[PDB]
Amino acid sequence: MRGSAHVVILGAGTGGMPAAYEMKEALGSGHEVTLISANDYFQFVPSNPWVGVGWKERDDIAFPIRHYVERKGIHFIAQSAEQIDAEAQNITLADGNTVHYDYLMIATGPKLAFENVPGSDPHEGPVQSICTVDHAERAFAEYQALLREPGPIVIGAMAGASCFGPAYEYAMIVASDLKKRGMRDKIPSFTFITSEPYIGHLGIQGVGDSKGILTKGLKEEGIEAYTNCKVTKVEDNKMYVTQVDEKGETIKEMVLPVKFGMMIPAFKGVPAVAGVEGLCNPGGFVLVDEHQRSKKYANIFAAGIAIAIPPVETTPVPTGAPKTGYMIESMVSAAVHNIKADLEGRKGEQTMGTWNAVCFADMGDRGAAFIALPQLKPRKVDVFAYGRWVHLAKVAFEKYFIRKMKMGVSEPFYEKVLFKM
Amino acid sequence: MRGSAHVVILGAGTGGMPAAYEMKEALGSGHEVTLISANDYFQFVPSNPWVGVGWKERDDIAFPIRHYVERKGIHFIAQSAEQIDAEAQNITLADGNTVHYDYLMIATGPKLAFENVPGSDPHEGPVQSICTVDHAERAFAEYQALLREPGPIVIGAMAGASCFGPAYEYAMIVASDLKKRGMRDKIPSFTFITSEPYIGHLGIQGVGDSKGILTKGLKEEGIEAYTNCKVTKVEDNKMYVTQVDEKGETIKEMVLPVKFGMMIPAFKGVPAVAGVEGLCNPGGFVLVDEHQRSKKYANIFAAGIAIAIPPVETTPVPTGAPKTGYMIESMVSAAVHNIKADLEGRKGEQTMGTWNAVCFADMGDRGAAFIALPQLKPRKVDVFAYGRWVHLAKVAFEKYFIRKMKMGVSEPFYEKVLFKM
Ligand SMILES: Cc1cc2nc3c(=O)[nH]c(=O)nc-3n(C[C@H](O)[C@H](O)[C@H](O)COP(=O)(O)OP(=O)(O)OC[C@H]3O[C@@H](n4cnc5c(N)ncnc54)[C@H](O)[C@@H]3O)c2cc1C
Ligand SMILES: Cc1cc2nc3c(=O)[nH]c(=O)nc-3n(C[C@H](O)[C@H](O)[C@H](O)COP(=O)(O)OP(=O)(O)OC[C@H]3O[C@@H](n4cnc5c(N)ncnc54)[C@H](O)[C@@H]3O)c2cc1C
Ligand SMILES: CCCCCCCCCCC1=C(C)C(=O)C(OC)=C(OC)C1=O
Ligand SMILES: CCCCCCCCCCC1=C(C)C(=O)C(OC)=C(OC)C1=O
Ligand SMILES: [Au+]
Ligand SMILES: [Au+]
Ligand SMILES: [Au+]
Ligand SMILES: [Au+]
Ligand SMILES: [Au+]
Ligand SMILES: [Au+]
Ligand SMILES: [S]
Ligand SMILES: [S]
Ligand SMILES: [S]
Ligand SMILES: [S]
Ligand SMILES: [S]
Ligand SMILES: [S]
Repeated sequence: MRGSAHVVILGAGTGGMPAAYEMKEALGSGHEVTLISANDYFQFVPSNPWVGVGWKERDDIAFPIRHYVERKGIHFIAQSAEQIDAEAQNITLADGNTVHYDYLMIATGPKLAFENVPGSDPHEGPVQSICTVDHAERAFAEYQALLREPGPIVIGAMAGASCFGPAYEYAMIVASDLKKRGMRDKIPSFTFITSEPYIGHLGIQGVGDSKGILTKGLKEEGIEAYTNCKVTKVEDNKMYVTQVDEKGETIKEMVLPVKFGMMIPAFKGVPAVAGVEGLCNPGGFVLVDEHQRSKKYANIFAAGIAIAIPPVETTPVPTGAPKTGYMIESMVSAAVHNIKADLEGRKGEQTMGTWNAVCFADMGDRGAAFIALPQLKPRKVDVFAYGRWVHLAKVAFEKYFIRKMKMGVSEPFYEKVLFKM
Repeated sequence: MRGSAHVVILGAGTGGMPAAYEMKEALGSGHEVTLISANDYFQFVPSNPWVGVGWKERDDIAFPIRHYVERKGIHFIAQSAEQIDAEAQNITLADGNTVHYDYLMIATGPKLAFENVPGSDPHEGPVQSICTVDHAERAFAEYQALLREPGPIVIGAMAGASCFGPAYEYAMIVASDLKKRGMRDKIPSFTFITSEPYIGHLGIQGVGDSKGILTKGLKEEGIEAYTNCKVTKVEDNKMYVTQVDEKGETIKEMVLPVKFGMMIPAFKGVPAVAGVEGLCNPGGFVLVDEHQRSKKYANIFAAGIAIAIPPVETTPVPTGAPKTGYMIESMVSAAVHNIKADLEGRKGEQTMGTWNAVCFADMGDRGAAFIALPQLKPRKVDVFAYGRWVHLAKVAFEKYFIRKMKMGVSEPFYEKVLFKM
């Protein structure tokens, strides 16, 4: 509505939740802010690997959204968008209802593209996922089934994956949990399959000594590792893998039996968003400018995994660079600021800032973390760290993030990085 | 003078120079700001090791102070304080002149305590220093003399030292320069002597994997390393060393011939400051509070190496924790803010912030850096990094810092750490 613009935020995840609060905080009581998401609960996704091995419960890492955002004056609709007509600016929900918007802020994260690898969907074979708590709970249940009936383990990342950290994390804690159950010696073979050109490439051409450290780690745990691999199909509990060389030629094909498995899938854009004509690249990722504004529709903004970021390298086997938390927050802040500026007749000039990747993996008593920026080398910061303190930090950050998602944020997010003052 | 208070800044070094500008910027044209220092030039001290091996010239890393601060309205006096009467608030200069102050900001850095080890003064034996460009130039001249007449090399850090980084740096680049001259094989023995309880303790109980990395480094270069060592005397070109165990007992004594040497000395407070009654601890370091204000004299503030920081551990052989650049700047900012507040009838509440150490060592094509905070473990940040990018950063930072010392700072120093926005 004119003068009382209605802003809709699609997706209540790492970018979406904060976007809701920030938007409402910025616009005030004169504008309608509606948050629409497929689930009625928020989940802290960096914790999913731990759920997948049973180190955490769903209840530890998730909570119902409604109360917390409604107490802030945000309208919550727990329904997935099935369709977005950008011309009429209407969104059709799963239940057939439709919602109009004056501005749209898309934060739908990834579609897990299991279909790239026939048989790889967690519901159709032994290869599970820890990308969502629903999947991680299923991974754990299968993990227990491996405990009762031991057989070969296969963990890694598919062709086109962009989130490698968690595969390493999951492989280490599995190994770790297998020992603490005195069950490790009952595993016939524990294999790490990755699409990375080398161990610890991480989709970012490596950070610090991640190659050396992740390699050593997989050896400590007795995990055999293969790089430059694409899984072509999962079938009869066997993983068909092709391994290439620097020039894409095939150097071998393997068939790996799998009693228990977990492969990071490739990410695509969700269907409702990918389905909007001229909105997205062929991956279904929203093409936006420096200001987070759709290049096709001026009243559509995007943040998080949903946006497209051009590649800067090409690997023998296709891989993506990850989109991580601090950068997503920069995107969210910028989108909110610029939408606000639009509502006030200005060109918002705020941008995402410098590309960066930050990731924290907890392996139990200690953890690994990295910070890399910008995307291309030589970087301004290229750090890989390991220690008990990385563990303590992950723990503290999750405690913090979840609290903030309940109390609300205003909130130039990341006064966390102010533990100096 | 009443209403036109006169602020004097003693020492034009890493804290002192910025303090001068910041002070003047903060107080404005209504107050006299005078900067007093022993040298008429500013020097970027982190570059001294490179001068010491001849990779840099004095002219690359130093410049005359007067013009640059006078163009800002700051009075410059190139004379050392010989005496400070805190009662009368007068400072006596080397030439016998005296200067009155309403507020005193002490930034005199360290007295290099060669006297702790008889014979160790660079003017009385083969053991040189790279702490100042004057000394580093002398180190280099002796280095050349070693080239013409090869013999044993000894590099390290004395008992009571608090700046270890640069010893490692200097040892590596010496080794490095020896190879590039095809002269390394002409060295009979290259020994690293340190007061640290172990390699890469760095006076901070280690950071990340500094133990493993510095150890490996000294092996690559063929340098034999001894920890828990105190030098007792230098005499007849021989270094008399005592090595202790965890419990301070002696486990051996060595006599090492030295053709070329460089040991980081212990730091004490300069005489003029240490000489002020009740001002300092027995080391001659100014006892200040959280706000950088002397605990004895309310109109005396201090920043930089000049202040006392209580130890948090005790090593078999006495060692200190380093006081590094970013923390010194926090000290300076706080002192300036709180002096300003005093001039305006408020209690300044600003503090140094969290204790931290940050250090960058360039070894030529690549460098090592670390960040640790706070002082005690487990830390919130405990990182040790190595790579070409650390080199690129040191280079960029020096270029930047020196520029800022000429243009002036206002200047909530460290918008450098804003290469995100
Ligand atoms: C296992 C795991 C570990 C990770 N570890 C880290 C880490 O250590 N540090 C880091 O910085 N990053 C981490 N990431 C990367 C990144 O931070 C997360 O993936 C993050 O959650 C992405 O946030 P988002 O807002 O883009 O997407 P999401 O958090 O996935 O949120 C998208 C939301 O949109 C909803 N949605 C989707 N489709 C629709 C639809 N059609 N209609 C309505 N709602 C819809 C979903 O339900 C979801 O709530 C991790 C990623 C994963 C998977
Ligand atoms: C070789 C070397 C490498 C270092 N590397 C790093 C690094 O990588 N990163 C980092 O953060 N820190 C580094 N440091 C540590 C620290 O940052 C420096 O020592 C820094 O210069 C200390 O600043 P300051 O202001 O306390 O003392 P200084 O820079 O030493 O300045 C003190 C000033 O006071 C003057 N003065 C002394 N006595 C008198 C007197 N009686 N009257 C008048 N003037 C006087 C001196 O001439 C000098 O100008 C390094 C230290 C050294 C020695
Ligand atoms: C140079 C930039 C440093 C910023 C990061 C330091 C502290 C926060 C860690 C990053 C992080 C963010 C932002 C984050 O949003 C997130 O949740 C999705 C994490 O998972 C635990 C993160 O690790
Ligand atoms: C967590 C805090 C990080 C701050 C440091 C990042 C960039 C600057 C490096 C620190 C530094 C400072 C402050 C500094 O003042 C200085 O000169 C004495 C250095 O020597 C090169 C430094 O390396
Ligand atoms: Au995933
Ligand atoms: Au990721
Ligand atoms: Au990702
Ligand atoms: Au020194
Ligand atoms: Au130092
Ligand atoms: Au120091
Ligand atoms: S990652
Ligand atoms: S991603
Ligand atoms: S990640
Ligand atoms: S240091
Ligand atoms: S120091
Ligand atoms: S240092």
